[PDB]
Amino acid sequence: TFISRFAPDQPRKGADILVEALERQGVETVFAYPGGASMEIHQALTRSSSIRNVLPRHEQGGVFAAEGYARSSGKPGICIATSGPGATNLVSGLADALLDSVPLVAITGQVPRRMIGTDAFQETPIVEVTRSITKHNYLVMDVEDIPRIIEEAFFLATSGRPGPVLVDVPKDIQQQLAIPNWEQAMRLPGYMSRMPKPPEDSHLEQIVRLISESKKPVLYVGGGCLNSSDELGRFVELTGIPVASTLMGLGSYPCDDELSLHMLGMHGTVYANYAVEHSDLLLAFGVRFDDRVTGKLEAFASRAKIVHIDIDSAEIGKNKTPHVSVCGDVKLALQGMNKVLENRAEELKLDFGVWRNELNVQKQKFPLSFKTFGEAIPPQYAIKVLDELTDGKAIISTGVGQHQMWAAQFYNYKKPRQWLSSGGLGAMGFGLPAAIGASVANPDAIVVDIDGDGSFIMNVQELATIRVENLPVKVLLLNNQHLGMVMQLEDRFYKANRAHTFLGDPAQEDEIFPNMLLFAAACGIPAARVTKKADLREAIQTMLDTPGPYLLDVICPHQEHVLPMIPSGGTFNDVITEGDGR
Amino acid sequence: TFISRFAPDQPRKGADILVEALERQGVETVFAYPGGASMEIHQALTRSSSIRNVLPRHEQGGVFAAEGYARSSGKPGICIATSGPGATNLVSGLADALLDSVPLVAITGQVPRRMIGTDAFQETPIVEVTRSITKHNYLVMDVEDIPRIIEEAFFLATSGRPGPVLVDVPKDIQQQLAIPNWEQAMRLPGYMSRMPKPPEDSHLEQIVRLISESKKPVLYVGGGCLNSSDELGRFVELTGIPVASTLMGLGSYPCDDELSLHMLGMHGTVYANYAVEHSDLLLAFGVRFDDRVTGKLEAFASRAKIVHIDIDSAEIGKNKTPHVSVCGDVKLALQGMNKVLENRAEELKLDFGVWRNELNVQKQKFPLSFKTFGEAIPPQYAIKVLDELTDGKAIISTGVGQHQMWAAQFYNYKKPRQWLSSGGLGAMGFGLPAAIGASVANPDAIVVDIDGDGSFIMNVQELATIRVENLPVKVLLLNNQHLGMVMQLEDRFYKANRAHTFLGDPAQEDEIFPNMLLFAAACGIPAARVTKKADLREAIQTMLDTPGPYLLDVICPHQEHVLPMIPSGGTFNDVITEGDGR
Ligand SMILES: Cc1cc2nc3c(=O)[nH]c(=O)nc-3n(C[C@H](O)[C@H](O)[C@H](O)COP(=O)(O)OP(=O)(O)OC[C@H]3O[C@@H](n4cnc5c(N)ncnc54)[C@H](O)[C@@H]3O)c2cc1C
Ligand SMILES: Cc1cc2nc3c(=O)[nH]c(=O)nc-3n(C[C@H](O)[C@H](O)[C@H](O)COP(=O)(O)OP(=O)(O)OC[C@H]3O[C@@H](n4cnc5c(N)ncnc54)[C@H](O)[C@@H]3O)c2cc1C
Ligand SMILES: CCOC(=O)c1ccccc1S(=O)(=O)NC(=O)Nc1nc(Cl)cc(OC)n1
Ligand SMILES: CCOC(=O)c1ccccc1S(=O)(=O)NC(=O)Nc1nc(Cl)cc(OC)n1
Ligand SMILES: Cc1ncc(Cn2c(C)c(CCOP(=O)(O)OP(=O)(O)O)sc2=O)c(N)n1
Ligand SMILES: Cc1ncc(Cn2c(C)c(CCOP(=O)(O)OP(=O)(O)O)sc2=O)c(N)n1
Ligand SMILES: [Mg+2]
Ligand SMILES: [Mg+2]
Ligand SMILES: [Mg+2]
Repeated sequence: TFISRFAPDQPRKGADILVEALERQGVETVFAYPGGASMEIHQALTRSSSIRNVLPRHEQGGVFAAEGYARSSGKPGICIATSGPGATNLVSGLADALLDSVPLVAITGQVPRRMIGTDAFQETPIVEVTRSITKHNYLVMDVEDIPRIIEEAFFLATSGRPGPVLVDVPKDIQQQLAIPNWEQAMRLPGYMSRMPKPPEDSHLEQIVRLISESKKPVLYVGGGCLNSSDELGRFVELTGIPVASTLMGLGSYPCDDELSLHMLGMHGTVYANYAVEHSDLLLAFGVRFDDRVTGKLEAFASRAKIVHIDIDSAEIGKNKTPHVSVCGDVKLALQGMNKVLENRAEELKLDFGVWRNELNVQKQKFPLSFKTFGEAIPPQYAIKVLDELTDGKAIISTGVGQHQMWAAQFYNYKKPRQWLSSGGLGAMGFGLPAAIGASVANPDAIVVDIDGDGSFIMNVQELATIRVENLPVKVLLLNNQHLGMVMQLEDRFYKANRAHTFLGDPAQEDEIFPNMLLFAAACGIPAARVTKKADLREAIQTMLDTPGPYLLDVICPHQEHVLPMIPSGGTFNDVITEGDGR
Repeated sequence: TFISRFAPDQPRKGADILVEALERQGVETVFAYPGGASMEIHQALTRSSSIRNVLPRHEQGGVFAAEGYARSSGKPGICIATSGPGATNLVSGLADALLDSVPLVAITGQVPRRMIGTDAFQETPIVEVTRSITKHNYLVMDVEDIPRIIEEAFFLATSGRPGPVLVDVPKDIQQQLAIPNWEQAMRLPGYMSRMPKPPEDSHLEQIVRLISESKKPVLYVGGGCLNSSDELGRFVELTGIPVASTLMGLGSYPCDDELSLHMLGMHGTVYANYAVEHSDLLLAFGVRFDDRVTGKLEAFASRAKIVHIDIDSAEIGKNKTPHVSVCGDVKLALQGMNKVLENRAEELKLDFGVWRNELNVQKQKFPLSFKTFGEAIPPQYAIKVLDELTDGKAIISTGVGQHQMWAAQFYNYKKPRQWLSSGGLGAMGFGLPAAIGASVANPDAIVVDIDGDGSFIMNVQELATIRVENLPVKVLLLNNQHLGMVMQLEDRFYKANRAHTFLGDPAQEDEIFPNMLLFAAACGIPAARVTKKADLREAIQTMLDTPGPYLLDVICPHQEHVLPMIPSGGTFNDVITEGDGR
């Protein structure tokens, strides 16, 4: 029973209705940056005793913070901006939240309704702009539609395949007085009628049946299983099938397990790709068959009966036609298939040890390797130190690049929603703000941003947010003085011809530039720079033990390459297993 | 006669065609940030000996740099980004370039054509997103369309009412081989048929006739006159009409002149608004009748015969119906009206000294004032020092806020394209990157960014660009520790209730935060912080005399208010002439 700060018959500003609409949705943290077209909302936010605002230093940081808030908690992330330039600074976060299916609700202020379409001051058609990069969006044309639109926005952003929903609110609506009707029925008939139903035992038993007829099965787990953590583990006990995870599904099934194949795909392990390439049953649970995972579709799992479970009926048969398909929640499919596998325990000769010991051969012949030159810090080793020193129980956000792949390969995430990384859109500068949101959603957790010198500087202004809000965000900066991932593609396919990939100062090429420590200093954040591999363990330990924020500039040799690598559009018979720019 | 780096019969990559297409357009500076979907363009850029790339640290900085490059030179500004997140980071710059009519050409890489529409890696429909915030955009579907599309893009971006044109180039097109045909005819029939013709003497003489019948005329000069600098001055000699300029048209007619009324509008001078409010002839040359200038349209110049000249037929009669109108280049209209005013010199009793001395009364009764408390640096005075110490011949870019208005009121720009500021979209963080572009377009000019502690930090990462590229960008930071413009609206209309407008550290509220000097230090830029008004003159002098970049942190009392102020939707009878949050 909600307790409003206003009488049920007392007229209140539309902005006070909007904030109360968030309170009734369980919202307790928003990332709002004020502006003229949204001051009424910001005023109403201060009147709320249950909603906290984390003021960012850039709206792109605000939306990415709402993402990290959402990815690390399963709750929807809420960011607020003003009209015009404030709204356009959310675009990257919206497109990023859509491609990775992150529950997000963005509220932008808008010019008064009479001004819309007149090219007014700070007036951009943010609805017309974001329609293709949002799950849905709204334009509030009357103050009485606020309670319904907010309820539809949160429902749409969190139900089914989650995504971002934008709600444009004109300024006059925020100022208008009304008595909100909190029991309007959501005008979503066509959406709920197509919401997936619990899976039929007809399909579920044919899958269990296909598991027993199979001899080389592989699990293809992705971002759809982030809530099916326990159900996936219990399903693996009853079958013993190896688990190849995607960059989004990392943590669903523990990486430190002997049945885990870690990540598959372009920069996935040689053995996980092998298991898929020579399998007869592919259990694709909560994946979207990305080109970063399949490459050439005709060659992807070209000997396997593909069983695809997905809550989005559009993704089923989108890029690869499966044998069996189940439109629905993969959580329920596992629950149903687990009951079928217990009551048929002794009836099913379930033992794939012949298949697993074939993989464990490839597992120990082509494992994740890294060279260690002299005392230069290998970035892969630095992350493996962070894994050990944090017991693998630390929330990890990343930017985009080599340091993003090494953060995925060389860290053993034990639970989902511990790994926050931009996968679909792959947006640099995601790490630092996502660490801000995750730290606010999980105040008593170790939150570490494994950023790169390129991605880190893009939203470096959010260091002020970390200090002001007093958040224990640890920044493990893998400084290679380059845009390494673009540099690696230059070494491989363009004869190492550098085309604007060096981020330091060419006048003093042997000086680390910029001095990231002074960035932390400007925002009153303790910092340190480690250079020799011997000092690396003590440095990371200091970063963890030092309370509050901390930036650790970890210098790395820039010629390192992320391995293995399947060239885009290739097959498993092209996986590059060694090589770097030396 | 262009000299290609390739034989006329030699097949070359589509990317090499794209770069050559820029070379043939006179391009010599681009702002490209590399990514996987645009590496082919970046490789072709290095092969070019005539095109320089200024690598930004954020694509939003890259597009804003292309803006400042364009606004300070009249040339088109060219920025390049990769697919997905690189393109979405250009959105604010595109919408900003559209609202201010800035000639700009943005080139974004895109996924291969066979991949478009499959939700591929780093694939966003950047064409579908930017269609409403660009003058036009393209999607290159064949390598042979490159020479034509680039020519149409530059023509559309620079002709008529200038604007931004986006060209999305898929990756396979960049790699495909072809012999470009550099003499394709542009498929723009409907555009050129409606391109305005030189103005008829029928309209021009009726305007000159209406000038002689008028007794209280006012010039309403805006961003449309940035190229009519000399023609406007010669027109003022022949009539003696006062010149009220807009935030965009600042510099067209010198602010230090006795006939100049400086800026009109919301934060425009009390006398310039008075001249418009009690005029019988309003010569609106190159303006779009913004709400930030008119407020209540019925009350705006409600006693004047409105003569509107504009190269965009849509803006004529859009918000205020004029008596006489001329669709065409205001430059030619001035040239024609100047000839009519010379051959009719003695025939026309042109003397408005009765009208001017009525304004010079209001001019000296309600001038631009500022209080000076103790030794605290008044921001208005700091800018007036920069005016004196640079002789008013320095290129000035700004962020958005109070420091933006004071940079407009208290600086006397003597030529147009000396004042770079986001007016239509009013996008914070515009100052620092625009100073980067203007410094590259005008290497031997004094370029000074008058940024605010909020706007400056949003794109603070571009300090690395300034150092690496060795640009003499001076940063005159007006640090008030607040989002002052939003703070002022809180003091006035919300009883000084702070709603997330303080940018410093609340734990140490009397400490300047962040330490902007350390931001400059991280990027190897000399810095200094002035606090007392006595030291202010020597500090600014040091900033100017010190070669290379320089950041001057100018601390100011935060309770200052920009005055005068006409409330949004009000009239001249509501102009607030004094008051601040004390
Ligand atoms: C530089 C870089 C390199 C990359 N390389 C790789 C790589 O080598 N390997 C890799 O795996 N990724 C890689 N990616 C990440 C990538 O582009 C995609 O995010 C990833 O490949 C696909 O993720 P996914 O299909 O497993 O899950 P998602 O992309 O998150 O999609 C979720 C899917 O599950 C479904 N779903 C969601 N919820 C449920 C539910 N409750 N029940 C049932 N179904 C549900 C949705 O409908 C959707 O179809 C890379 C990214 C970058 C930036
Ligand atoms: C915080 C803030 C406060 C502001 N307050 C004010 C204020 O008090 N006063 C103010 O003036 N502005 C203010 N603005 C700026 C503002 O919103 C608009 O940019 C400005 O009001 C309108 O500019 P303009 O009409 O003079 O020219 P523009 O907006 O640049 O439009 C150009 C017009 O001229 C025409 N044109 C272009 N080229 C030619 C040509 N060659 N020949 C003929 N016509 C041509 C175009 O078709 C167009 O109609 C403020 C901005 C901000 C961020
Ligand atoms: C910028 C917000 O846009 C608007 O809301 C707006 C636009 C056009 C006309 C009237 C209004 S209004 O009267 O409804 N409110 C404002 O104009 N607020 C406002 N906010 C800021 Cl930050 C600045 C400003 O003018 C300087 N004005
Ligand atoms: C990211 C660019 O997107 C593409 O160009 C792309 C997309 C899907 C399939 C194939 C390609 S491709 O073969 O034409 N080229 C690439 O995929 N290049 C690429 N660039 C980066 Cl920076 C990373 C990457 O995979 C890690 N791949
Ligand atoms: C905003 C933006 N621009 C461009 C890209 C393209 N891109 C770029 C420029 C990469 C290199 C990132 O450099 P980094 O320093 O942040 O990380 P590493 O050098 O360790 O790989 S990876 C990648 O997909 C991007 N992902 N995001
Ligand atoms: C990216 C963005 N967000 C929000 C706004 C809204 N806004 C904001 C937040 C202003 C205050 C800017 O603070 P500042 O420190 O940069 O400048 P002053 O405090 O000197 O006015 S002015 C204004 O129109 C904006 N213009 N741009
Ligand atoms: Mg930024
Ligand atoms: Mg790097
Ligand atoms: Mg400020």
